[PDB]
Amino acid sequence: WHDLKWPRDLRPLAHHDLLYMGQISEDRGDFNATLRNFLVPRVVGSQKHREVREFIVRSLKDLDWDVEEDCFDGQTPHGIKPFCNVIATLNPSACHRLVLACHYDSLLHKEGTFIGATDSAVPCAQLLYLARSLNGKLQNQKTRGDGLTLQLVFFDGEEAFERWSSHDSLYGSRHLAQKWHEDRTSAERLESCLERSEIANQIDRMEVMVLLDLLGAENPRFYSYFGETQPVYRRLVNIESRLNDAGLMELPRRRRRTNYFSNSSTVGFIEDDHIPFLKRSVPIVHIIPSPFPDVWHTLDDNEQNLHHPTISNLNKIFKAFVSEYLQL
Ligand SMILES: [Zn+2]
Ligand SMILES: [Zn+2]
Ligand SMILES: [Zn+2]
Ligand SMILES: [Zn+2]
Ligand SMILES: [Zn+2]
Repeated sequence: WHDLKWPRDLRPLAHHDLLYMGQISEDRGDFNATLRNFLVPRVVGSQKHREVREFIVRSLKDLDWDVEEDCFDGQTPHGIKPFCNVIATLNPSACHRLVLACHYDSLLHKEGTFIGATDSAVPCAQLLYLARSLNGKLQNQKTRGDGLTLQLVFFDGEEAFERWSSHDSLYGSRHLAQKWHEDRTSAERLESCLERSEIANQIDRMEVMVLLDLLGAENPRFYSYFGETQPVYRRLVNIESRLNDAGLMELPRRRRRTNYFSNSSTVGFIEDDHIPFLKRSVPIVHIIPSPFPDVWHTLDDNEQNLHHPTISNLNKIFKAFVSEYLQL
């Protein structure tokens, strides 16, 4: 009951695949094409928000993923609002899901039009970019019958309408967590669960949720925010280290290394889309910088303040991480 091992043995990415995940050569224009669709105000209930959702759904339906639009109405300080989570699953029958998540709504800012380029246009784009860039390998992985799949969740209504409170925020995530907790299931209904796993409902199928937010500014610092997922987090540290050793990271000068993923833990908690899951025992890795970028919730969280080299470096880490976890 001390030092419980991660339930899935984590096999290090082959040098071959590392070197391959780590050259985002000319991908580059493809990522930016994706991102431009998100660099618009995406306020809840707005037309542009509707359109971003349609772009997400279609991008993933086109890659033959199972896509569910989980729409519902909820009460806010601004009245009743329609919300719509997007849940995409590569192989719906697989018992276990590696879940990558972000929110696609943008903050309603008092002072003017807010783009939320790091929050979370970039993360949204990174999830679609991972799905597209790894499609070939994911489609092959899907037919192994090994009981693991990739699942992407684009939450709606993360942002508070007024002052952040338990009542005013995380509308999409609170809704989804409860729903999946109440929707009962078991191993016998599913494809190839791990041997002595305890599945009683849909939320138990989330093996780990990796939540991305506030990405795209220069030089983020990440820490392990949860002891529970330290074995998963350590894989990001190791991947980043291997990418630097292979000289595959974009840096301003030679003889520099990236050090985004600190090999320490931090004493800090961040009120976010992972919480209602945390209460239901879903292990969480929160990929969010500490401290937040300086542009956080300002009108300067915009396209021009994004840092291309950092974004391409993060993309390499994430592609390598998904490849290693799913053994692509
Ligand atoms: Zn003890
Ligand atoms: Zn629902
Ligand atoms: Zn925000
Ligand atoms: Zn956010
Ligand atoms: Zn957090």
